[PDB]
Amino acid sequence: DLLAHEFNHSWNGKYRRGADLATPNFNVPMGDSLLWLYEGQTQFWGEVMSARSGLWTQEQARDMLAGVAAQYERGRPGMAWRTVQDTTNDPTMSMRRPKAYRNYQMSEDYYSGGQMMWLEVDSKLRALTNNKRSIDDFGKAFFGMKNGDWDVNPYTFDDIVSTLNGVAAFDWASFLRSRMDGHGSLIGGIEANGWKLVYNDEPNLATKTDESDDKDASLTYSLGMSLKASGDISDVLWDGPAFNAGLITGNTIVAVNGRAFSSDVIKDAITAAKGTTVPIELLVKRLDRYDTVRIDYHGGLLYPHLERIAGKPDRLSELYKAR
Amino acid sequence: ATAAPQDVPFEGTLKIDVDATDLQHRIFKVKTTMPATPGPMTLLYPQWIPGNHSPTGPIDKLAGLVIKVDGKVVPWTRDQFDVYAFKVDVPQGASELVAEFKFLSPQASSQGRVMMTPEMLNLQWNTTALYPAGYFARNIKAQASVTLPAGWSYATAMETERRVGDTVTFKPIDFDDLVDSPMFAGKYYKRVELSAGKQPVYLNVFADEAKSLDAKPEQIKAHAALVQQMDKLYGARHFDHYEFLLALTKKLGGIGLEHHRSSENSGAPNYFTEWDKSWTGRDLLAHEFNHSWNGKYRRGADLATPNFNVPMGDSLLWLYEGQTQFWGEVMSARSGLWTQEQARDMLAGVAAQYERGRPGMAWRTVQDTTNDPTMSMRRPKAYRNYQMSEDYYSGGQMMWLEVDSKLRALTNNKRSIDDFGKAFFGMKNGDWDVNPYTFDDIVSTLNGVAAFDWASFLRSRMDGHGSLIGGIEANGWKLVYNDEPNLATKTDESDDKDASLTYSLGMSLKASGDISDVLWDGPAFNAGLITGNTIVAVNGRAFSSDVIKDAITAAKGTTVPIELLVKRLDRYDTVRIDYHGGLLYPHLERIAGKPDRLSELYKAR
Ligand code: NA
Ligand code: NA
Ligand SMILES: [Zn+2]
Ligand SMILES: [Zn+2]
Repeated sequence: DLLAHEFNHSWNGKYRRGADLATPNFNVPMGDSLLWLYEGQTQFWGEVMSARSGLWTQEQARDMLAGVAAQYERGRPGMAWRTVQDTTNDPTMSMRRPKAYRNYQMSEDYYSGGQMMWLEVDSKLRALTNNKRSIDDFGKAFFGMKNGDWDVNPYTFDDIVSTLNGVAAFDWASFLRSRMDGHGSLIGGIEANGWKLVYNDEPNLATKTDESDDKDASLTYSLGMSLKASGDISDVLWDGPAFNAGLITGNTIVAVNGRAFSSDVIKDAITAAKGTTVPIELLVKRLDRYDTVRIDYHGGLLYPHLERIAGKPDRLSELYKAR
Repeated sequence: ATAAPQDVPFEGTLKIDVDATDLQHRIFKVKTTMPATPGPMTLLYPQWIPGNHSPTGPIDKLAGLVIKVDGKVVPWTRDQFDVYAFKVDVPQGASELVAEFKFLSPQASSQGRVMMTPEMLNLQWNTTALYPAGYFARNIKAQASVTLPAGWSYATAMETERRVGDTVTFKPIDFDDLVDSPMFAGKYYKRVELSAGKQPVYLNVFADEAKSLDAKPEQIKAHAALVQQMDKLYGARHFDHYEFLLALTKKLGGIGLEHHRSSENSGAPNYFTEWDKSWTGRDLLAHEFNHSWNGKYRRGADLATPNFNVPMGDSLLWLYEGQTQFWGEVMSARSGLWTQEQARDMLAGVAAQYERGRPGMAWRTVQDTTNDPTMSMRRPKAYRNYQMSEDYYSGGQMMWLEVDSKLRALTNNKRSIDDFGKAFFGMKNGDWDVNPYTFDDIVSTLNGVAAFDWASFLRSRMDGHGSLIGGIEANGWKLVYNDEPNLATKTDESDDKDASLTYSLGMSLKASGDISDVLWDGPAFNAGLITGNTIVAVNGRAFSSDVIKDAITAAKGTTVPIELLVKRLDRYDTVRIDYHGGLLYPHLERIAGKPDRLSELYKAR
């Protein structure tokens, strides 16, 4: 999706840019307040255009989308105190330097969190117009002027609202602020467009590809952590089971129920603990000390997928379909 | 299935020509030439090698064998019931047989000890020889030659006839003495005189790097003192000259092999340059030198076989190796190769090995361990402490210490084991032909020093299951254990940060935590631990030698078991060891009331 993503920026980001971002030279500070359009909708179009162009299969794009939806339904506990709007300050705050909890500190969520909101914007435009308008109409109206022009054409927040209102009348200012300044769910566009985010033990296509050769283990929605093949913990979900055992990134899972760690071993132990009352025993190395923790997790392996809601119209497939 | 060797004359000379230039492949190319007698002929590759007491002949490393009679190839047939025997048919009217082959020396330690390096090589003529069946080996006149890597020096007890370029031709010699006359060769060589006179002794040092050859005067003196101290003991030398062969190396395979007029010895590159760190192995040259008397000159009758392809009887190895192990350590102290404190702590370690480190003594005798060379071939065994392993060495050493103490008690300290050595090995100065003995000869010579039922004494120790360390207390000392480290153990575990815990937790460990040895019926054994398991943590803390030792001390006198996190194959478990005795290392302490005969024994004469 990279080339689709970067290409879309020629319209969204380069040609049209937030007025506080379009600075007069390279040595005055940049205002990032509208990055949830610049990068957020480009993240959205990058994945949609990957499916429309055939760079991704339709199944690949849908599993990609399921991972994003799960990230904000369960993988971002930092939503409770921080808004997506505040993450537009992350480039200057963090400069992508290592942080302990991307899931709790949050990290440039104007990308994927913005993508979810633009998916909901598409679903709302369809609902307001009986599917006669969609986010495609916003794209043409907001970026389709002045063919050949590649000088910056700045915009403000009110311009976004006005263009959205021109596609379909609605209090878009309140809608945008409620998602971007709020702490609530961002994934409403999934169900509105006819699908549902579910979790089961079948691996997500994206996660499966990203953990095949290295034999890593992404267990975000089960044990609340990710591990390298060595057993080194690479990420811990805030308030998750691994977190509640005091585990941090850099600790090592040495053994699972007494058996030397492997990705298959810890996954099999999670499956074996599903529905039982026998805790999973993890032998842990913390710096130069070893201890055993008992984790009472019995939900089994949980990987995100999208499933159809049979009665509802399938607007999502229309959105991801080639034009 | 090979006809017995006969004490009949062998007509002619067996010529053995070796090309030792292929250092890269580590190949010795060989040409053996002999008179060809018409009719069936059987050629033998040496199988039982003197000094190894076992069939160590590397038959599967003999390759490329082609046999020609007067230039014509003759097919050979190996005896399927004697794989060291090659049979050919020699036509009528033939004159000369030539066998050509290659000895493919070890390319890694897994094939045996390495014999060739870019800087040095070790030529053992039994690996590069074929000889006719049916003859006593001593009746076969032989003449050897070797082509060396360009410009290399060499050393051997065998007299040189001529060196032409890099081809050294040696003077004719009996075939059994040829096998007994190994050669070291290398580019970094130093020859040091240890004793002048009519039966001179020299030390030949080869090294990986020339800097290792810088032996200091006081260090050479200790080696010269070894020769003088052996003169005091035996009063005779069983050689016309003696050539120590010493390789200071990390590349050549380790070796300690005795011969009549030489010995093959290996040491670390810091044998001289770090004299204070390399002391634990310095009894080697004293050990091998003593064998020139005890083992080479005098040998058990069942061990002195007529050729290299009939089995050897090892029944009397507790004199061959046992008393040599004894004199090796005693002479190290007498000569100054070891300090008296180092020799005393070495002896304490041996005594503890048989007081507490050999539970296998409950079922097996030291006499039975004389079969270990052929049973085990020094291959890995799980419990050297319970299966036992060649205890005719150190167990024999303790008996000879008790023999010494008994000789003193019987004679009011006027006689000691020194008198046995002179009486049993000191005859016929200059003779280096084998002078065999039997068990009755040992008893008779001991009885000549001091009358006693030595037959019962020897049999009760070597066929018994009781204590072997009685000579310690009889000679005025007592074996004790405390938390003070043994000098040998400390030196042999330092730098690597290893951990010898035989007398506390009953196990030894590498710095990694891998268990390297487990004492039968000890605390680690009783937790189900075996060699190859890994101690991962101690009381929850990542393993180190210091960590486990501090935990042993912390567990002393308490009832809180030591918690060891253990890796067994792919499984982790925690064991609790209820050991509360603390760290225990063996030492010798004086018995105030008794005379100190031990210091007399270890004192220079
Ligand atoms: Na421009
Ligand atoms: Na001889
Ligand atoms: Zn971008
Ligand atoms: Zn020996």
